[PDB]
Amino acid sequence: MDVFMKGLSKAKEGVVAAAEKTKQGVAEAAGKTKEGVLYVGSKTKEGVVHGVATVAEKTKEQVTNVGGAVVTGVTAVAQKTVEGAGSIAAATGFVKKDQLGKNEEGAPQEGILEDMPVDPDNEAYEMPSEEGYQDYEPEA
Amino acid sequence: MDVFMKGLSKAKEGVVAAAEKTKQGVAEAAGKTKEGVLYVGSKTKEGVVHGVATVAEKTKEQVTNVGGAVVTGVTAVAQKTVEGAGSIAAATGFVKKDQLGKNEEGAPQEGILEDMPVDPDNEAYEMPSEEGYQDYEPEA
Amino acid sequence: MDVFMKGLSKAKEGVVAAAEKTKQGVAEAAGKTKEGVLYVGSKTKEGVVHGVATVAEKTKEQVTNVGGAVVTGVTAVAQKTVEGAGSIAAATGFVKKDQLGKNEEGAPQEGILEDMPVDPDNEAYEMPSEEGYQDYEPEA
Amino acid sequence: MDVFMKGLSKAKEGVVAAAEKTKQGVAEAAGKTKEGVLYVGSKTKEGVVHGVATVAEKTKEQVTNVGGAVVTGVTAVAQKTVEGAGSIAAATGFVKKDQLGKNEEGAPQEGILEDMPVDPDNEAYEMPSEEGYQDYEPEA
Amino acid sequence: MDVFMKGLSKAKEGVVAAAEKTKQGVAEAAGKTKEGVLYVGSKTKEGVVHGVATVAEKTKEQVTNVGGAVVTGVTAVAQKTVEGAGSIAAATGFVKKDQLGKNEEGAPQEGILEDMPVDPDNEAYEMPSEEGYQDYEPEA
Amino acid sequence: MDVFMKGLSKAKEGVVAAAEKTKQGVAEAAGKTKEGVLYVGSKTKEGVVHGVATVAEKTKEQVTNVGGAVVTGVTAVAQKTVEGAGSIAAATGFVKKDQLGKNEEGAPQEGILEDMPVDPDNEAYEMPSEEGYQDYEPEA
Amino acid sequence: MDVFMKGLSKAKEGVVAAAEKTKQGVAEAAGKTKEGVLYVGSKTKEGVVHGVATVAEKTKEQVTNVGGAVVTGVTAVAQKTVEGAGSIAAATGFVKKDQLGKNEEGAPQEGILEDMPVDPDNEAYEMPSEEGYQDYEPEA
Amino acid sequence: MDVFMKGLSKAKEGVVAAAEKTKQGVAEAAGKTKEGVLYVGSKTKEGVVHGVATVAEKTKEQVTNVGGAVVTGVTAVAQKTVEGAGSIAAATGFVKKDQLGKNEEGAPQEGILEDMPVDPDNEAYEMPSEEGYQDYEPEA
Amino acid sequence: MDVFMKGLSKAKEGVVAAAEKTKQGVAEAAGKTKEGVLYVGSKTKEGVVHGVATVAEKTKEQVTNVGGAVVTGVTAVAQKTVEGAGSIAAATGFVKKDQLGKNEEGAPQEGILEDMPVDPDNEAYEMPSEEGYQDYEPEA
Amino acid sequence: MDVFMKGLSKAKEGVVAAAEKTKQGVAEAAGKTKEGVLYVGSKTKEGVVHGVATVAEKTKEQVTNVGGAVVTGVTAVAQKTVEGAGSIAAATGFVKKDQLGKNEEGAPQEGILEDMPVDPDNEAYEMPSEEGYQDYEPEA
Repeated sequence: MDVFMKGLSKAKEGVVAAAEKTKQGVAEAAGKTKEGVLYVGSKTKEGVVHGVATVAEKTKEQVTNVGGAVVTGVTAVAQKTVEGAGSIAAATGFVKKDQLGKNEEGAPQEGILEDMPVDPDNEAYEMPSEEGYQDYEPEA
Repeated sequence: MDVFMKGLSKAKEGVVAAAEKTKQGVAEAAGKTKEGVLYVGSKTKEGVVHGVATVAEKTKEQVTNVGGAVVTGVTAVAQKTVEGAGSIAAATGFVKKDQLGKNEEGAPQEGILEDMPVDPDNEAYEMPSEEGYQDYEPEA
Repeated sequence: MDVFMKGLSKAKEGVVAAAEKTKQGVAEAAGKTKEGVLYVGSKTKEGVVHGVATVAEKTKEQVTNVGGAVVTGVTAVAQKTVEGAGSIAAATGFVKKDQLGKNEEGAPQEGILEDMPVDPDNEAYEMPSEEGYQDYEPEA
Repeated sequence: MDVFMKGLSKAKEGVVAAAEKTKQGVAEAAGKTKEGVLYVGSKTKEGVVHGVATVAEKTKEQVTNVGGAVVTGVTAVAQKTVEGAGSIAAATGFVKKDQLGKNEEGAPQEGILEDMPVDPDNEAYEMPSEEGYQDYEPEA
Repeated sequence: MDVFMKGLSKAKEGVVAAAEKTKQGVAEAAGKTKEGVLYVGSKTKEGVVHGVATVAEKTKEQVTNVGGAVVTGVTAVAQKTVEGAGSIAAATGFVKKDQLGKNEEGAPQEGILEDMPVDPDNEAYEMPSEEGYQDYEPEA
Repeated sequence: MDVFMKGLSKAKEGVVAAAEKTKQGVAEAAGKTKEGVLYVGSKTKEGVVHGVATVAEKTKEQVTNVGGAVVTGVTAVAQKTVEGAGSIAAATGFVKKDQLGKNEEGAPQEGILEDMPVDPDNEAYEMPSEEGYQDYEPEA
Repeated sequence: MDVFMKGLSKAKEGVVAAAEKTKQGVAEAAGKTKEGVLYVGSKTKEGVVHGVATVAEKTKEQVTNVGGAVVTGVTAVAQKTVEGAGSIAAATGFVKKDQLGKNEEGAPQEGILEDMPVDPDNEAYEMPSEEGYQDYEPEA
Repeated sequence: MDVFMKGLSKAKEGVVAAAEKTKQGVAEAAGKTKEGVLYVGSKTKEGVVHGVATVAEKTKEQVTNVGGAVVTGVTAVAQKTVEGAGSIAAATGFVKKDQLGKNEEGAPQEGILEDMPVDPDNEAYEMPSEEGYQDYEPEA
Repeated sequence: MDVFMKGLSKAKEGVVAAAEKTKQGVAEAAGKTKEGVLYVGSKTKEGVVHGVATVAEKTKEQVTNVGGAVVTGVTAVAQKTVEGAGSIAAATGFVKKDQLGKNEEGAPQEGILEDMPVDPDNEAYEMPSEEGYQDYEPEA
Repeated sequence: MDVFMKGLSKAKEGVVAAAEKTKQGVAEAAGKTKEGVLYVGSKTKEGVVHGVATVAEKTKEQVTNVGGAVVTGVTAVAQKTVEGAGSIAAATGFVKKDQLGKNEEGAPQEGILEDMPVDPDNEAYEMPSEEGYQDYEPEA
């Protein structure tokens, strides 16, 4: 009446007969309390920095002129390992300027012109004021 | 043979009641209380920074002119490992300028490259240096 | 060999035998109360920063002129690990103007004795005939 | 003839077990109260920042001119790990200006990652003929 | 002093010839009250920031001119981990000028627009393998 | 820290207390009252920020000109973890003008028929039903 | 006067119960009153912010000009975790200018058609210009 | 209706209502009064903000010009977790200029396959199943 | 003869403080409690930096002019391993300019003809026995 | 040769099996508690730097002029191994400038003045006639 018939062959279901039992493991003391690790009075530090700066009098910074970069005071960094092409780990004042362009120079093709005489003939010289037109009872 | 008198049965008498001959396993310890780990008086720190700056008088910053970048005071950073091409971990004042535009040339070909040679017979060719030493001192 | 008569002192013990009492144990015990971990007097810190700045007098910032970037005072950062191309972990004053670009140099920069040399593309040939008049201006 | 069937066992008035036979009768100290973990006097901190700034006199900010960016005062950040291409963890004053630029359609990187490089003896193929032992040598 | 030492409250305890040889009778002690975890005097903090700024005199902000961005005062942030391409965790003053308008490209030329279906080269639904014939792309 | 007045420690074996005697150790019971967890004197904080700013004199903000963005005063944020491409956790003054990326995804597919450039009136004659009858009277 | 607990037969008893009696012999505790958890002196806070700002004199805001965005005063936020592409957790002054396209998309037009009868509207209550037929249709 | 007759020994307490009973005065020695949890001296806060601002003199807001957005005073927010693409948790002054255009929310739809006809191939098998010709009797 | 010996004729050096302890004795046991590792009084540090700078009087910075870069004060960095082409681990003041080199002409600080101050000790070219070229020509 | 290789099954004397039993620990003590490693009084440091600078009087920095780079004070770095072509591990004051000849013209000596104040329209007609056809298939 079963929907599907089944048959045994190799009988692979648990030949090892594994079970929670130790052969002749019976004893007064078995499986003692394992001890992990003990740490007493130990100091561990990884990646730590501390900087202290004290200034009483004045620095006196009148006129300062620097082309590249300038760093004053105190700088501290804590690192272990670093990797990278063209990479920088610790750098005080970093400035890069480039402008090679095409590595070529050429004179200006333009800069040319031609004669353009307006040939002035008006002696009026603008002069908006004092109009030659004399109207009746001038508002001015 | 007879002198052996069997074994563990020499008495072959005594009493069976209240014999208490068997240990009955009165004392038996199994699966003791496992002990993990113990930590007493331990300090652990990872990635920590502390900076202190004190200024009494004045700095006196009249006129300051810097092209690139300038950093003053105190800077501190805590790191362990860093990776990245062109990457920067710690940099005080970072400025990169690469202006590119306006080109006089406009011909299809930027240049003809006159540097056809790939193995110059000059410069490197010049090898006036001698591998041998000026003075001779061979050991027989 | 009477030598010395008397000298009775058998009271003094010269052997351990078994004159020692044992302490009472826990007797029968199964599945003792497992002990996890114990922590007493322990300090743990990860990623912490503390900065203190005190200024009494004045800084005196009359005229300040900077092209790139400028950072003054105190800056502190706590980090452990960082990754990323072109990435920056700690940078005081970051300014980038324009950019060159990126090229994997797909074209063959170098070649080993090419039997049939060929330009990347285009490869436009030319022949002599007439030179362009656009050049010098020899009026007389 | 036993007058008393009970056997005058009035001495006993309690029964903990019947006939004794291989009866261990444990039921003693089983499943002790497991102890989790104990914490006494422990400090734990992750991702914490504290900054203090005190200014008495005046800064005196008359005229300030900066092209890129400028950050003054105190800046502090607490981080553990960071990842991202072109990403920035801590940056004081970030400014990027691009007058001329172009994107490679955001095409994927070649990532050749060659694992089979070729670099043998590379002996010079060319072999110009030279006078001496070879051919005829009447002059020498 | 009613017995001169070894008296008063001292009489006798335990020590029996044989009477009461049986201890109590039976003990259950099953399923002891399990103990979770105990916490006494412990401090835990995750993601916390505290900033204090005090200013007495005046700053004196007459004329200020900045192209990019400027941040003054105190800024503090508490973070543990961050991830994201082009993402920023902590940045004081962020300004990006991408702008628009590309005159470099100028008028179109190699547009090669998809024309109407003509002589289809995709006979098969799946696209052809890019690999065909090559072995001079690396050449170390 | 600056070391402790306690002195330099290199051993100082921990003090161990005698077990003395065990309090009974057997209550003779089943299903003892399980003990959850005990908390006495514990501080827990997650995501907290506190900022204090005090200004006496005046700032003196006459003329201020900034192209990008400017943030003055005090800013504090408490976070643990953050993720997102192009996302920003903490940024003081964020301004982005235009973007290099483009390539519009094209106009949405809805049809220009959605417009009504002719016969604005519609469904005016249509009114077979209104899915049930209901009263209405908008405020006026 | 508050009784902490009631003692049982504290005073010495003249006689003791006879163990011979079977009634009310012994009683083992079953199902003890389980103890949940105990909390005494504990502080818990999640997502809390507190900002205090005090200003005596005046700020003096005469003329202020900012292109992007500007935030002054005090800003504080409490968060734990955040996720989202292009999302922002804390940002003081956020402004993004896309300006997709440009003004007057249509190319210059000399108004090929002076008239423009589109999107009819009531001219009632409106008379920006004289509109109608030039015909006067004289009575006679 | 208006029942008043009482049943003799007929009435009986149900097990439904009897299921629920007060937990007090229970039987002693068995089923001790379980103890829930005890809380004494505990502070709990989740999502709380408090801001205080005091101004004596005047701000002096003569002429203010801002393109993007500007926020002055004090802003505080309390949050724990936030999620959403393009979402913002805390932002002071948010302005986006993009012709009120939409960025199209939601993930992209699958590519366009066929108009309607399908040609299953991954369904090929030793005994392909025929599709019912019923097709829900489509109008077609 | 003169040989001396003890009354007991003992041929062994005297010893004190047996210490004993660590006696395994005789008893059954299986799976002893394994012992991990023990750490008592140990200091471990990796990647740590500490800098302290104290200034009483003033620096006196009147006029400062630097072309490249200048760094004053104290700089300290902690690193283990670094790798990268063109990469820099620790650099105080980094500035690179690649726009247009000037005509920095300059003559060499050394350039003389090989006069050969010392020559082989040849008797033919060296005649210490005779001073000068004077020729002997005595009248007698 | 000799039919039936089998033979010499019976030993002349004694047994072939080893007297000693393999894999001991059959009982008594087996699997002793392995001991990891013990560390008492040990100091380990990797990558650590410490610099201290104290200045009483003044430095007296009147006029300072440096072409390349200058570093004053104290600089210390801790490293183990470094690799990279053209890479620098520790360098105080690094400045590199290009050195190209040319520069024949374009000197600042020449002044540039904008001509044609009226700025007349130029020839922007960059669309010359070019050969090309929609279809190409000569029938000849």
